Amino acid sequence: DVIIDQEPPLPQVRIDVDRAAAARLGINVADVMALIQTGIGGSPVTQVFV
Amino acid sequence: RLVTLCFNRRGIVALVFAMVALYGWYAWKQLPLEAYPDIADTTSQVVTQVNGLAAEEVEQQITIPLEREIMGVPGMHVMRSKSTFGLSLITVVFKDGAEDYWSRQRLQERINGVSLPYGAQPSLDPLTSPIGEIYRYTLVSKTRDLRELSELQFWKVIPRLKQVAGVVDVANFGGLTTQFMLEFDPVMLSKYNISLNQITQAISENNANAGGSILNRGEQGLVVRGVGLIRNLDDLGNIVVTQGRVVLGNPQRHGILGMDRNPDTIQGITLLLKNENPSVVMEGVHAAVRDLNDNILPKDVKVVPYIDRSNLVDATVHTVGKTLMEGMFLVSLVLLLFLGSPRAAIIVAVTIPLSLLMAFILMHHFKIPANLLSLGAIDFGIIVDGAIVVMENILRRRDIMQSVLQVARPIFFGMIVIITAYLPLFAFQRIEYKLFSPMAFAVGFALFGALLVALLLIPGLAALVWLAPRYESVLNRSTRTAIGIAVATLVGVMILGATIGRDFLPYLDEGSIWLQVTLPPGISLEKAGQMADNLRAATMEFPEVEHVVTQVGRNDEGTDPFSPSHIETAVTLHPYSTWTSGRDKQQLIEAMATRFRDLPGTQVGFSQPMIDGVLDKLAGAHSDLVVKVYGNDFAETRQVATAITRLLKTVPGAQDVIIDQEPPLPQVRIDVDRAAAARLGINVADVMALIQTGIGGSPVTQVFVEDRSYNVVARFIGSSRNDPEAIGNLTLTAANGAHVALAQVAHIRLAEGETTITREMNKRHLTVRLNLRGRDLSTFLEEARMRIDKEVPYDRTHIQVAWGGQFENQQRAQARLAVILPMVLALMFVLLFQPALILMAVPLATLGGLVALHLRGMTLNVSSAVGFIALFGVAVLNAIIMIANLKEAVVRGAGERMRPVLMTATVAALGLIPAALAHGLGSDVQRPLATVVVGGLITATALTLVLLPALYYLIETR
Amino acid sequence: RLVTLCFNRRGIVALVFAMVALYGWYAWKQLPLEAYPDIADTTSQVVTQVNGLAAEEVEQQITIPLEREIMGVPGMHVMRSKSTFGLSLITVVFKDGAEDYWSRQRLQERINAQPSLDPLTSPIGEIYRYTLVSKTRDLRELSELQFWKVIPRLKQVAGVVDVANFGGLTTQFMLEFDPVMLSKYNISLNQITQAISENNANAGGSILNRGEQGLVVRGVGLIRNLDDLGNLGRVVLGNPQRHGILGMDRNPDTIQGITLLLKNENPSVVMEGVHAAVRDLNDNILPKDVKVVPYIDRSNLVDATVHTVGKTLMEGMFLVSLVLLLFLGSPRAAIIVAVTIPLSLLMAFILMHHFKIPANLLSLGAIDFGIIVDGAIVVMENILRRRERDIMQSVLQVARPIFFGMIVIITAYLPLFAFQRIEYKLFSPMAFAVGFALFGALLVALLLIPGLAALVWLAPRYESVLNRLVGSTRTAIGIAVATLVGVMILGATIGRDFLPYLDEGSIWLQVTLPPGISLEKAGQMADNLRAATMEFPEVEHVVTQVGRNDEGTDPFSPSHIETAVTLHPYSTWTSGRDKQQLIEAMATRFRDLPGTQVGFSQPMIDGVLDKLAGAHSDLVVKVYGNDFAETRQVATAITRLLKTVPGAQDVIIDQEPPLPQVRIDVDRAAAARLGINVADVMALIQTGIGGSPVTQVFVEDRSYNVVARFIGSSRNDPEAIGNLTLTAANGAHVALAQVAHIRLAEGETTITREMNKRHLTVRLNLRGRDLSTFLEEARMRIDKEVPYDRIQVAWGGQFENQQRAQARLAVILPMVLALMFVLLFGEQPALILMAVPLATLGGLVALHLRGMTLNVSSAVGFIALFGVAVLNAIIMIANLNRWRDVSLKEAVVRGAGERMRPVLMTATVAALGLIPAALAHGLGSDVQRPLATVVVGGLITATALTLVLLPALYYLIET
Amino acid sequence: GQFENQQRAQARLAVILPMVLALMFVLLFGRQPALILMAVPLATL
Ligand SMILES: [Zn+2]
Repeated sequence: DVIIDQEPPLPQVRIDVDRAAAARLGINVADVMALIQTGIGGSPVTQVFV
Repeated sequence: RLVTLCFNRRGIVALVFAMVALYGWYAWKQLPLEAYPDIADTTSQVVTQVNGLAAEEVEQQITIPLEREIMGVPGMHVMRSKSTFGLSLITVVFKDGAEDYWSRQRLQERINGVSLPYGAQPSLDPLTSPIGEIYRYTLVSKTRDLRELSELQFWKVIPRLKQVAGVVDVANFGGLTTQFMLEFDPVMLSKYNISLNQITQAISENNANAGGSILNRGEQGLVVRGVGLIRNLDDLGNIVVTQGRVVLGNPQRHGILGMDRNPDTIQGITLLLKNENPSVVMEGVHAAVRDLNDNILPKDVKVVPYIDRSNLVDATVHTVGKTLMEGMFLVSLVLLLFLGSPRAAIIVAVTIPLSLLMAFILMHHFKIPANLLSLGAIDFGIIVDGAIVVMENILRRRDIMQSVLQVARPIFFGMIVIITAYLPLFAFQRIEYKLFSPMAFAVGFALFGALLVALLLIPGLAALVWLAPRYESVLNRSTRTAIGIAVATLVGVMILGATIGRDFLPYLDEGSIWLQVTLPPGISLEKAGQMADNLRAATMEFPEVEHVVTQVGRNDEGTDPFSPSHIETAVTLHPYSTWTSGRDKQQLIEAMATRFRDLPGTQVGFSQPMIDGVLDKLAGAHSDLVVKVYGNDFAETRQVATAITRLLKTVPGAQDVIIDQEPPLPQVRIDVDRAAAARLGINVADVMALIQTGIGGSPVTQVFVEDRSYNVVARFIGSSRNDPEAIGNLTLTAANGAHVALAQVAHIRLAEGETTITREMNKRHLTVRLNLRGRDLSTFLEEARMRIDKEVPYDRTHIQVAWGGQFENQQRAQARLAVILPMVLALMFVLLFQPALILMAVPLATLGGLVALHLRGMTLNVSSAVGFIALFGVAVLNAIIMIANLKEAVVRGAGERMRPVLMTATVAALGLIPAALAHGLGSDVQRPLATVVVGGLITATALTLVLLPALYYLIETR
Repeated sequence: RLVTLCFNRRGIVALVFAMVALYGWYAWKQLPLEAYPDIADTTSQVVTQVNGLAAEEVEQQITIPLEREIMGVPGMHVMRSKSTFGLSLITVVFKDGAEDYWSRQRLQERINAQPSLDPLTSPIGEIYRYTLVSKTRDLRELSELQFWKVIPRLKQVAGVVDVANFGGLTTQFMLEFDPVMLSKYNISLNQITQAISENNANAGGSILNRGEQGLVVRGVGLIRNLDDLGNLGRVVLGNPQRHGILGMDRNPDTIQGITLLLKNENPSVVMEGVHAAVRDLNDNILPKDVKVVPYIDRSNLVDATVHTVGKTLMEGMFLVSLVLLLFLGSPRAAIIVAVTIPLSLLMAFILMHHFKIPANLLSLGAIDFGIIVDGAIVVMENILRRRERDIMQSVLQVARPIFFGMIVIITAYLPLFAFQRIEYKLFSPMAFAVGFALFGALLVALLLIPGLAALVWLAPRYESVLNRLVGSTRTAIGIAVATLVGVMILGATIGRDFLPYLDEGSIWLQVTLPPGISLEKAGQMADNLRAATMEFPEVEHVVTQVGRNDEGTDPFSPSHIETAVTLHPYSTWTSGRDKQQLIEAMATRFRDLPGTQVGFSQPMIDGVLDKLAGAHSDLVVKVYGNDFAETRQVATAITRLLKTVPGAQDVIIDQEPPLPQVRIDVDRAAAARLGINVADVMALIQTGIGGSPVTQVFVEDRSYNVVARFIGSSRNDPEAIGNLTLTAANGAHVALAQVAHIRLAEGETTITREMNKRHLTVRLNLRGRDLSTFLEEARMRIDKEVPYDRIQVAWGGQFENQQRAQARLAVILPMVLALMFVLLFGEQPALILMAVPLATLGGLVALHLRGMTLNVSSAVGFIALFGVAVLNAIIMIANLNRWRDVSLKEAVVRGAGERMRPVLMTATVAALGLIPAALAHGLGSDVQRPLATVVVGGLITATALTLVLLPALYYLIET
Repeated sequence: GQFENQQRAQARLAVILPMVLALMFVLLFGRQPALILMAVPLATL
């Protein structure tokens, strides 16, 4: 048996942030990262107990 | 016993003895080489590295919480701490018998779970000994700059060296770390309404990538990436908070490292992991360095060491080897001259090397270091003695198993008594154990070996004309005058013994010299740099110095509390057999000391690297002796210590004397007016933020580049915080939202404060360092300790002037020494069970050692004590043999036994003769054993064949 | 064998024995003193402390998952846990052999809420209890003295792991809000606290240069005093709601410390350094008329123990020598055979010095001495009588029965290493000491001794009864067989325990009070309790610890008290009252203080009782089940039942009843229609009502919490709470009772989970009667109830101790008789083996004599008795069988009739060395008296059957 | 992979086999011991 262990490069949808734009638009890249991590990604907010 | 049957096993027993010898050599191969044993005890420091704070704010908020939460760790022996410019440094040293990792465990149990205000993270120092600094180097380059060299240091060199097993960490000094500096002009700060903290909590934000997990398309799942990470400075300059300068930079410098005409360079210190073997690791760091210079580093940038432990290792191997070689050579030569026959001479000679392998194998299989210092002091001429008698019988008998079985019993007896006296060397612990125990081990093992060889192989191996009857005359040559000479010479040993020095270490010369250089208080890094430069100028004038390196200030780790006013100087030398000059060693130190007294503002203390380390970890400060001045008030203790400093400076024994703690430095103290800020709507927090960030310059966030990381820092612009007026001009933002200069709500003044606070078990003191050079410890401490505690103005807040250094060290050492020494007497008295006179044949050698010591102006240190142990061990065998062979009975043995007695007294006091020669690194410890043993043996032998037989005819007949 | 070279080695063996003498004295001078062996097992507890929080938001999510992960720690044996207001504390006890730091490390690993580890100390580590006394100083001043002087000092004593404070007053800075001026001001408690907290910092500006100088910049904003705080309501000094209260002789409110002996360190040794510390405090540090004065001091117990053991060993010594003197007639021989005792002792210390074996005074007191010389006195008897030139011609006659007899007493003394835990820790140094000293007795009697060179009527009386043995086969074997069952049904009626009372210096109390009681009322009840305890002439001091302390290693409420009762020296007891009778006078008295339920124990043993079973009592009954109400019901049953049994003295339910709590739930939809967060409410309760500390002001090396909380009578009752206001989203005040159900609801006070089972504990003491018969009766009466099931019920405490001890006895017994018969093989052996019941008779009639039971101590006693008894049997049968091998019947009076003196002599010295150990008068004799009784009684009725039934046995069997 | 241990094991056998082939040489002591020691290859066949 013979195979390359590492899986080949997979596609990603990459959301880079244009600095100069959000600058000339008055926006923080933190806002975007929260948009992704929470809005797109979906981080847990708190812990419910039963 | 087995002497009977071993004879018929000649071939067989020879064969195994070859095989054993093989395993002998093999055992020597896998044997750890120590040129300088781990003298240090088991210690551990805890480091709290607050960035930008001053002493009063560091002692009360960290050193007090830590000491509160530490003092009861299972293992403590001494506990000290130093609080300084943004550093709580708590040194703990454990009792003798505590394992390192165990101790670090208990400690680390007690240090965590705390709560340190300014985000302070109490970590632990790397697991290493004072003598662990094994490889000091520097990055050289004609073309590249210090920033680039620093980058190489941080991202390639130190990492690579860290890959070497046995290397616990690599300590950096000098160079320039790179910050992303952001210069805020405070004018447009309280103009756009929002102030510092708004920025530093905004620019801290927009630099944290986002992961969006998996997004599905068809049968594929693409992970989502949000790249919101501040990269280059242009990604930085374009950041907004509402609708200033941006440059590469460096934090204010902890230290500056200098060298031969090189003011600003960079060094690494390779920290050996505790217990791991120096040379073994050294191979690794060597390969690593070569790999760096030849492959990793850019060509034109070379790693160049200036202190390497393997140098001392080579010097030691050379010297010790030379000693053993000359020893065995001289022993074989005297064997030739005293036997005549080369065959028998060689027969007895091979008892030496064979036994070594028999000693090695026992040390190897049961975990004993091949300590070179406690090996060069081996005698050889003591080993062969058993075999020698087995010869002296047989050769002077012309079967042979009968004479060998005859002399066997008086040899097993002699074996014990000589292998017994060495047993007390196992008593003393601490730093006098790691240095002399392997010697006694190797001797006992080589005595098991010597015995086995003499009784189970030696038999199987099958101008004096004026010296003979001259002795037969003096034998004939009065009981009152005899005991008169006996007692008188005895009081000779008592008087000459009572009048002698009492050191602890015979210096122990390393390759180089270490300096504790002390500059004026509260000076700038620049000025300190100038001064250090001039000191190196002054040092390089002497031709004996190879390289001179200065460390002003402190390394970036925090394992040293040092201010810019403090320098540590490494001074390397040329080989001693290469100096085109006439200077000695202490003469070189004295010369440098004279030259260094000619420079203004520079006080200089002399020591050596490893020993500076262990002296520090022992006393609490870097000097041979220290005088602690306990007290809760600083001014008082400083006054007392002033008196004690002048007082100790007085005595013609203390070569260096100075207070260890820097004076109260000045400081611009910005107090905050409470009632005013209240009457004006201002928060203390805002002021603190302005100071910490706008003046101090705290790093906002951190930027990544490849595998590298840098700190984005924001701070008020250049020419804005230059002086108290300017600082007072800086503004905040009230509830009115405009401008209020801190000069309206804060009292900004020039006060003074303590530089370092040396808390001692919650009993604050002030160290008074003192190095001695010339006078011993007893003659010195007599006058010193006499004068001091009787000239000091009691009492008030504490003020109990105590001592430290090799003081209690020597005290406990000698204490245990004289605890176990009389115990071995009765042990070697029941053995001799008549025993009274043989036991009384001991102080004969004493005066013999005393005359040679007095001759060479030495002292009664632990080394020479061991010398008297070997001496007392062997000098009794001659009595035993001149008694077993022995009113006219004197000539029944004396005239007969006179020949091997001299032969044993020649070979023993001739193996240590080349070990009585100075020069070369690695002889400093072994010499005082030689001075005792040889000189002792000469007189004690010259007397044992005179007063002892004249004492054997005065028994049970009077 | 080796007597040959020794006879010509007199001077040499003498000198070397002098050497072992010196090294023996030195060995004893380097041996640890243990008066009360670390009985405890390897245990450690984790403390998850949440300040001010109640008892269900502390167990639901804290104790449970922690119990899940921690249950899997290696070496775990028993896992208990308790959850309540303030905290969740989880106790873990490990298996034996589990090293401390190792275990604590595994625990610490697994627990990685803020769960911490308790100090590393044994339940008997509390070695020095004290109180700060003064006449002029106030409790706050004494509190600061405690906190910043005394404890920081005693913490320096090496071997002191920690010091536990109880009482006094921690000092804090606090503003007393009046929400009236919080109404239309729109600033919340959270903005108030974030503001008042964030402006407490001292920034540094690093280095600012000025020419050649470089000056550090110091910004100072650290708050220093309430003056700097004042820049509304009353801002003053104050103290947090009181932990517990500690009381003493008429003093209701003082302050105490508990010095905790670090695990596995020598108590007296550390007590030295503690004494140095305390002394230093009184002499030079503390203000005058402020003295740290102890009320419990382990040193006292060590004193009384070394006095008791010293007196015992001395009396035994002089009695044995009295026997030797009376017997041999020659004081010379008496002395030369007596000097085996000190020789062996010195020769046993060395072996304990190098094996690092401690010097248990409790077990060294139980050395027979007269059982050591039996290896030597038989030789002397065989020389100074039988022989009447060549000494070692006579020492060879009785040599074999001596080497083999003594290796038999050694192989018999051997299997004490079988049992583990407490019954091992108690009786282990004795086994070794006796072993080594026995081998020393062997090495002396046949070595150094050869180098050394009314009975009238007792003589022929013996000859007469021996002539009665001529015949009477069925009568002799009649006596034998009849007395066999005659003792088999005498030890069948004997009571069984696990160990005697073991008297310490004092008496400990687990005093239980009515539920929900305030700290003031609790304090008064304790005041009364203590005033009734002082109504006795024998009580030196009485200390109450009502409520909780500072650390949190106890989950106690004001309804809980632990009391320490110190006594006068028994020597000075004017009132004719036994200690047990003092205890029952105390119990009766306490059954006349209203609401005051009192558990009886001791300060050291109570701890190990608790760590072992669960609660602080000798016995417990655990009623398991996941339902609070029902388990408590069944527990009510078991309580009412057990408290009727004549053996059970105190009986209670360890878990306190549910209590009312004024409970504030939040109305979701209400605050959804008023725009309010539940967090605003919780802030109001935690900061405003609860009074959470906001920041931390520093003064010198001291520090204090700055707290913000509403003033008193603003949180007075549920109405007042509900009536104070909090702003909303519309920028206007809103009353609390508008969005939150403030009511009164009953909740649980304490939840105890053991082995992942909710249980309630019926704790009870065995005092009054027996253990075997008692537990038999009560446990039998338990099976009546147990209304299943929805619930399991178990017994615990010294019940398990009894079980393990008994099982170990049954394991050990046949193990020794194997080797014992094996050694007795060749040099038929069953004849000699059956000498054990002969000794068993006296060993059991003596227990009934003074009024005792059958504890592990007395068991070991029988293990000892068997040795000397079988030694006498061996000597008899050997000298008999060798003398001879009717003409054979003549040997029964010849080879046996002349063994009268050796046997009697041995059986006397071995039975008079333990007579002083059969004395009780003193602390430290409360474990020796069992072995003493068993041996002394079982040897004075064993010899009479060794010299009568035994020769007849030999004559009857060999034909 | 397994070749690290392959080499380790095999080389180890290449180390500690004369460890005994010299030990048995000496042990066997009735010249002739060589003859008795040649029993090894015959078995190896
Ligand atoms: Zn250093």
